[PDB]
Amino acid sequence: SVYDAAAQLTADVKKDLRDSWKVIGSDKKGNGVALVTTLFADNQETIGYFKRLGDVSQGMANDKLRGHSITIMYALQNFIDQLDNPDDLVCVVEKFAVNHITRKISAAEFGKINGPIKKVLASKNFGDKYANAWAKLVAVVQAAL
Amino acid sequence: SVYDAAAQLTADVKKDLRDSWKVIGSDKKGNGVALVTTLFADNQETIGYFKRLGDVSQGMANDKLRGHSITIMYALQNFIDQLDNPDDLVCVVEKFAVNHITRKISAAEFGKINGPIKKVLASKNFGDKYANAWAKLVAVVQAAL
Ligand code: HEM
Ligand code: HEM
Repeated sequence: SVYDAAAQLTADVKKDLRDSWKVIGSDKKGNGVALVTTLFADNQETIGYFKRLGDVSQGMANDKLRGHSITIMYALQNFIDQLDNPDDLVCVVEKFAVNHITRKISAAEFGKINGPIKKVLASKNFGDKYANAWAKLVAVVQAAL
Repeated sequence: SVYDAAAQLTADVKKDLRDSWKVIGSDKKGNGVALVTTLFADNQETIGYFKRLGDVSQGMANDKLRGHSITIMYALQNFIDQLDNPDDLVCVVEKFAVNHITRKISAAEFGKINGPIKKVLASKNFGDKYANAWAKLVAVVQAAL
């Protein structure tokens, strides 16, 4: 299932993922917070899963939110690093899904992260071509949920 | 407290962490699996916390074990990347501790990783000076548990 989704990660898709990550991943705190705060702004209902973070309206200034935002970027770093080995990509993706499954986050719910990613990419001038590539990586994770 | 523990990361300690991570972090899969397999070998009592992983003695061949091993290395990468800013290091450590606190992992239990780290460093010709530097970073996490 996850292997089949990983199959959509073609040579060109992986190339665009790596090229865009070279920029997005160069500021994990800034872009990580941008992703998270954008998710909450565009889909307020997702805040229901983050009661532990406290006052999320504080954004970057909220230590817990900042800690979470920086940390999510290392999961993405992990994924990008394993792109050339399907066997490793699949095992770290299934490992990553464990806690999200326990939190009862469905594939559909997880997919809401696509909008924020598209917006963050656009802020760095990466068009639809790149957004589509990232949607395919997100789809690999969705296959594990 | 974690804030006092973070202040123990002096200039030279941070430098030694970076110099050793440059090598250790070069092969996250290899060193990650080595680190975890060594933990189970020197402290069989910790295996109980990893029932989900299955037969841990299979090592690299165990997909779940390999997935976990690679993933733990990105947490260390996160810590090293935050050494420049104490405020960020602290919020990232507290974030990291959440799930370990839920699993009932004590500071004493977590500290068992020092042995494996010392042995992996030694395998790459990094002596006691580096093992002690890493023990200080581990102490920051211990203060949060
Ligand atoms: C590209 C997207 C995402 C990445 C890379 C990501 C990454 C992570 C990472 C690494 C953690 C810490 C480890 C863990 O507890 O599993 C985490 C925690 C969590 N994630 Fe995900 N996640 C993403 C999207 C989502 C979405 C869309 C939701 C919910 C709608 C979600 C909800 C959570 C929650 C509630 C936690 C715990 C937060 C806390 O209490 O600190 N994640 N995620
Ligand atoms: C260098 C030290 C360590 C690092 C960097 C590390 C890193 C991580 C990371 C990143 C995760 C995945 C996210 C999460 O679920 O929290 C995790 C999971 C876990 N950790 Fe830690 N950890 C370390 C040591 C330990 C130790 C010493 C124990 C137990 C004695 C422990 C027990 C666990 C368990 C049981 C899981 C879940 C495994 C699974 O079911 O996949 N960790 N750890």
